[PDB]
Amino acid sequence: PNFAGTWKMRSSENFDELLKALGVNAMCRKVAVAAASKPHVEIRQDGDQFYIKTSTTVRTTEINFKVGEGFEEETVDGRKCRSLATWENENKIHCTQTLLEGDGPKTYWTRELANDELILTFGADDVVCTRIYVRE
Amino acid sequence: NFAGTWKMRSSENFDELLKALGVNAMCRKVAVAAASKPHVEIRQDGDQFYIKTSTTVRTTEINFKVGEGFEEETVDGRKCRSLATWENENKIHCTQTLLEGDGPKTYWTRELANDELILTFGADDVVCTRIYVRE
Ligand SMILES: CC1(C)CCC(C)(C)c2nc(C#Cc3ccc(C(=O)O)cc3)cnc21
Repeated sequence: PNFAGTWKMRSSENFDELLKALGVNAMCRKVAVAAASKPHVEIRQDGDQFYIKTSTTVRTTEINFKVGEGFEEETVDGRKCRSLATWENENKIHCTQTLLEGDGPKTYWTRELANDELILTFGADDVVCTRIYVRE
Repeated sequence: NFAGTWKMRSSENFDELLKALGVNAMCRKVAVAAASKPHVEIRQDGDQFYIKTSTTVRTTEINFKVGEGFEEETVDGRKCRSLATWENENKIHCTQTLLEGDGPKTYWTRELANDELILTFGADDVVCTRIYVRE
């Protein structure tokens, strides 16, 4: 059971389309595609408490949060937001994001276990990027 | 003479410079990595310069004569008019003037020192330094 373990991305869908929906410029988008191709995720779960390490070739980001408690993070394009995760059900976290400064697209992420795969989705207005992870 | 083939030996404050230029975190991470291993070809004939800079998925070919305006982009890709002048016999200073919008004052310099090529970028108070050696 559980979200915890080491994950390798098996597939990604609609990354470029999501970034365009976020108002990321063409040059950054074009380049950013290659670099994000093969991320490794380490997740620690203790009930509603999470530590998530996301490693690329270029960078590691580490965040902690609790399901049920407001916290702070960045959007996929690195803009500051307040976040709130709840369990949609036993195997799925939905996390709403609200920008701290100004206006921009409505963003969210979700994480889901299905068939012992981790399905990460990012939303930006009507667009949805889907990243599918398997245990390594 | 600046002419020849150059590889980067070291880079300092690139991330800090991009932050000064209002580049957000994801694009910063990307830009630094992509710029991590540039290959530079310079041809120099007196005041006339060609600078070819090759990164992962970008080549810029920059032509200018010392004393005449030319078009280029800022390090973060905003439209500018540029002007190169000799600060001294081994240093080009290049003033940049933004065409579209308002933003930080930007410049670059290139300098020969102990047969190394030293590229400097400014964005208001921040300074990025990249050091090239002949490859
Ligand atoms: C607009 C944004 C964020 C996104 C697009 C890319 C192309 C990733 C980008 N690249 C740079 C750079 C550079 C650079 C500096 C110096 C040298 C050198 O001559 O050593 C080469 C490349 C900046 N910003 C971006």
